[PDB]
Amino acid sequence: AQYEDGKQYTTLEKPVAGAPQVLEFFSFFCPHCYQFEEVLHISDNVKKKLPEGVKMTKYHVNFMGGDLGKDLTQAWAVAMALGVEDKVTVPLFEGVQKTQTIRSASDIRDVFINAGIKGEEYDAAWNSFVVKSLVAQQEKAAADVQLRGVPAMFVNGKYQLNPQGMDTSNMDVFVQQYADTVKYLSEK
Repeated sequence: AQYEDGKQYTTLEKPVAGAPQVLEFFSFFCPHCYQFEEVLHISDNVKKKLPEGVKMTKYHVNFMGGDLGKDLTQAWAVAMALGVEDKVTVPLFEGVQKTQTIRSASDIRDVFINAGIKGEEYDAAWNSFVVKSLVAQQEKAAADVQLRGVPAMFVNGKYQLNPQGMDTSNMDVFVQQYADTVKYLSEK
């Protein structure tokens, strides 16, 4: 076949009912995630090839960067609640991995302020129980698939992307292969 289990994807031994349709996990400490966001724009090209009426979900994970990594998961919860994902993703990545000017929760906060989110608005969100449950949601979803690595994509809680089984000669070709694979899995 052209798409084989164990090649462009793997199948979960233990399928996860009720799972989001297209589910992406990342960490701002994760170097391939940086590449995925900044250089390849994986999330974006996938979306463009999905049937519409499809929900696309992206969660942060705790298991990289210790205490700051957990701060980052709460911040990504705030970002989703306020709907400001598209305004903070790039400066959070570059603050963590490029300029390394993110060292504390207050530094994370500064990114949101600079991006035009208001102080009271951020701090209230940060402390809200709506954000607490979105943090819960992120963790539960990672727990469900025993996630130990990122970047990671899951389709219909049953298939997991395997980018190691695609070619990396050309970056654009990689993306289309990745995105086409998700769509195949989506229709499966």
